[PDB]
Amino acid sequence: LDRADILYNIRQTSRPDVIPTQRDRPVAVSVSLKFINILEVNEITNEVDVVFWQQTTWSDRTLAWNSSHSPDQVSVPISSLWVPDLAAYNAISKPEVLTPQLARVVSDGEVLYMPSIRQRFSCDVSGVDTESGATCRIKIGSWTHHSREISVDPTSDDSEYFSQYSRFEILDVTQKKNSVTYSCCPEAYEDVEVSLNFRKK
Amino acid sequence: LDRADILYNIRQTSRPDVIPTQRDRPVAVSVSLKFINILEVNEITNEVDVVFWQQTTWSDRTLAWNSSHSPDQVSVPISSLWVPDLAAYNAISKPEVLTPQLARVVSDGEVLYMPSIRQRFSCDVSGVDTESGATCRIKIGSWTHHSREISVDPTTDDSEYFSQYSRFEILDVTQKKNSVTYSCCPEAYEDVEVSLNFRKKG
Amino acid sequence: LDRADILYNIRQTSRPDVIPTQRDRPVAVSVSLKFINILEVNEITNEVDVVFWQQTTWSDRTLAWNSSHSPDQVSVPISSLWVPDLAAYNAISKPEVLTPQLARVVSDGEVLYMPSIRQRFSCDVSGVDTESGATCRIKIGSWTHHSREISVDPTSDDSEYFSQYSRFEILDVTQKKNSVTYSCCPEAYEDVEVSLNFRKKGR
Amino acid sequence: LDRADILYNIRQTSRPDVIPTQRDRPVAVSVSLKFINILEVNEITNEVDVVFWQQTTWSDRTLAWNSSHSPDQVSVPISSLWVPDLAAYNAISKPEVLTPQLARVVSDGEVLYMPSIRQRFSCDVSGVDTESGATCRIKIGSWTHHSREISVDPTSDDSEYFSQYSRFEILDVTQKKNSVTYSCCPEAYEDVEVSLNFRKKG
Amino acid sequence: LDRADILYNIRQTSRPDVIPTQRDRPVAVSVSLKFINILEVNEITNEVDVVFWQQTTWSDRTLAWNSSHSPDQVSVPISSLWVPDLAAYNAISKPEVLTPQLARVVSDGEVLYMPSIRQRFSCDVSGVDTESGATCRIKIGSWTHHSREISVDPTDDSEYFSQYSRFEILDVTQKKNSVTYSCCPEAYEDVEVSLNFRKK
Ligand SMILES: NC1(C(=O)O)CCN(c2ccccc2)CC1
Ligand SMILES: *[C@@H]1O[C@H](CO)[C@@H](O)[C@H](O)[C@H]1NC(C)=O
Ligand SMILES: *[C@@H]1O[C@H](CO)[C@@H](O)[C@H](O)[C@H]1NC(C)=O
Repeated sequence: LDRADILYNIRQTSRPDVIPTQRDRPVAVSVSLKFINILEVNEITNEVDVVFWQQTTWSDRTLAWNSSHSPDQVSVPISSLWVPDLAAYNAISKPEVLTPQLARVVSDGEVLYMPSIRQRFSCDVSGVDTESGATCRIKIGSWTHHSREISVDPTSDDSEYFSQYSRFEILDVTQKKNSVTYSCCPEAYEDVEVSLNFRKK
Repeated sequence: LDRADILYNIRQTSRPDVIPTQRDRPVAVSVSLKFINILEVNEITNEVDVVFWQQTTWSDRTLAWNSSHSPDQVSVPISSLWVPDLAAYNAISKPEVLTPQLARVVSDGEVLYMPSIRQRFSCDVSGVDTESGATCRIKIGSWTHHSREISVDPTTDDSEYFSQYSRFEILDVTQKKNSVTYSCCPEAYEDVEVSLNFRKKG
Repeated sequence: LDRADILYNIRQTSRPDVIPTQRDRPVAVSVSLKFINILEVNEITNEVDVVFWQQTTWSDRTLAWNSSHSPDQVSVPISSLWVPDLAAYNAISKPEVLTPQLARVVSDGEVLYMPSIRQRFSCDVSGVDTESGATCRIKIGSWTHHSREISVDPTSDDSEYFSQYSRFEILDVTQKKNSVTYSCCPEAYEDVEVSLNFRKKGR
Repeated sequence: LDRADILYNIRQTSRPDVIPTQRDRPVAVSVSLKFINILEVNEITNEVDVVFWQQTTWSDRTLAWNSSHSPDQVSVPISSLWVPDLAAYNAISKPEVLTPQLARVVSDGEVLYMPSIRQRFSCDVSGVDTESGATCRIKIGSWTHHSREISVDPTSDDSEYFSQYSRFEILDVTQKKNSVTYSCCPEAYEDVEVSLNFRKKG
Repeated sequence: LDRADILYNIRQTSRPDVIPTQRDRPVAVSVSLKFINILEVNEITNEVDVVFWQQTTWSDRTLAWNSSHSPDQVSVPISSLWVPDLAAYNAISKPEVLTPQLARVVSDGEVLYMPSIRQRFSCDVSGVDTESGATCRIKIGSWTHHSREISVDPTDDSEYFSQYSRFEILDVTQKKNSVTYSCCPEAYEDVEVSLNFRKK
């Protein structure tokens, strides 16, 4: 198979509205934020404006093809794929996607989608000008899929990606799995809590 | 039935432009705002900038399927469903939807749509710096469907969802049914009046 | 007929690009602005930022159905209808539509479209802080249809709709028919001239 | 023929990607800016924010119909027509189109497209507060079509269109044909140079 | 062939989602930024707001036609072509395209796409008020195609720059580089554009 045939097959059979659950087991979505920049911080309003790469991976076996004498990977517009309905629960702006809306699909049906996103959050900015710094917690999970349909799995150098020219510096980035239950709904929603420990230079 | 079949059936037959009225009775829409944040307040201009979850529920029987050996619920893009044409009558900005535009559809045809919205309103900001606080009234109803086609009923801890990091705190949220009539339009439009009693901290 | 059938018929035979002129009629468009709020005013730049409901009515007989044992009215997305190409001749921003883009269609083919619009205008802001107040004139007409294809007529109670919480108050709103001809364009374009007489409140 | 038939024919057979060159001669595009407002001026940064009507005319014979017992003109969405790929070479913002995206097509295939555009430019703002005023030059031509495919031809005092309520006033507008050539690329690109001589009011 | 036939053929057989690799060799994309304006500079935040023409060329043989008794070139909307998924790695705003989204296609299948882009970057603004000036580095490469699928090669400076800018350009150097991250085992080719400029 060549790229043209694989991309034709994916475009024609996609089902972007269909979560690719296998035998009633959840789709395992891995999420990791790579912080690139901290653009604006307000200790009064407890608001941060940040740029991060939202590394997102999951498996969709309906995309898979025989890799023998074929590419191992193709670039696919996300309009042709099911994508996790991830939201930042404490976002106060729409995610502004800075990059081409393409994901990498591996021949086994693994999808790697890593948009660069600029977004504003409501989080703890207190202590940003101290040596301990602020710890801003960003919570990311499925908006409509509970633990039986989507699970969020949090799994090196925090400053490998971070701009040397930022007014701020990153002390630590921790990612923990959590679960939130709401009075509307008997179901638990999995999220990743991203703790951004940072300070002014 | 599996998810793929249910979502295929809904996409093919949903009729998103068709209000799902049963036997000439109005579609009962439940609306409840869960306030998440108050970002900006201006006592001079009487303007607030707020983030809320607009919990919206109604029944569309044309979406229903046999739940035996099937999912009880699916996630559906709102472009594939009829959705109430709700508007805030005192909004001064477009609703900025912060979340994926998906609704939950139950096998009985109940729809749950809860977007996170950031929006600016013209309302009473007077007394925001006092202990009694300001009471900002937000009116939400159908833009084009009158009382015979859509009824809007409020569903109802106010601060269960509210950000601990806001400069403001919520004293009380009351959500009451009302109606608006204008000279333009001979019909009554049902709304939910949401009274946000809040104040600056410290 | 039920709602589903009427909306199917409109969606399937909807020619949204086709002005519904009849034999020896222009399409008669009624326009009336209901001011809801005045958000920002600049006496230096002569700019206002306003929210208004643009009450718009006209007839499209191709939408009509037999009302016997049928709804009298349906809600239709404007993407499925011809809509007048109205523009504010002195607008300095794109109209920001704040409301769902649905119109009401009556069984006789009358269309009622009333978007809530936020828009900025270049107009006379001088005297906004006085008792007489400023008079800001907004001109709205068809961008491309002249008097033989579209006529614009004003449809009236000014302050029924206006926010009590505005920094400003409305003294008077007058809406009068006018016509503009420019040297560019040999035809006359009908407009509604909306005179917004308003002032700042005391603090 | 009625309007519905003409607009059907144009929608079905309009090749919007195909420049309507006749017998290997360039498409003659007429361009004239009618200034409506000057909203913001910065003498430090040499930037202006302006509103103008971009009067644009050209012929596309593939649109033509027999005018006998038919309309002489129809309104056509520009998505259904070939339109010149005009750009302002010294623009520092995207053209913000304030008007419905419709052109007028005459039965002989003449197209009149006149959008109202708000756009920011890098140009000479020096002397804006003097009696002689600033002269801001705006250059408009085809982005991708050279002189053999598109020619750009200008069609006084802009007092007829200019807002009496502007902080600024127009002293003179001159619109002259020019060409830009780069050393990289052997073809000339025709432009209209629009000299906006304006000043702040006393 | 006339323009109508060429544009019909391109529109119909346009696979815009398909990188036009020939025998598993990378598509060679040439990139050169022509700076037109520097609008805003902040030495505190290390942010610049710039306007540039992103001269982009590559070959797509599926677009090619016999030039005998035909046009040598046509203008094609980029929605009808494969276009490189180029991104500025240090951009802090979406590229704002100021120009009509058309490319030039030559009869041999060479594509010339040169949008005017306004974009904000995080880069070294230190020394902007000195005689040596600031050196702001902008890195542009494929977002999803590694070195085996796309190569980026750089191609007179200040022929294009606005005389009315508060800033002036001392030098522009454009050099090939490669970036590898711990996340991702593949190397991504970029062009590093060093904009040496200062306040007047
Ligand atoms: N497609 C163009 C290229 O060759 O790269 C055609 C020439 N061009 C241009 C830009 C502004 C003014 C005149 C020509 C760049 C795009
Ligand atoms: C749904 O299907 C099941 C299994 O075929 C059947 O037993 C059940 O009665 C059906 N429910 C209804 C409401 O018809
Ligand atoms: C236009 O009208 C003339 C006069 O009758 C006629 O001869 C000609 O064939 C007509 N054109 C078309 C396209 O029918």
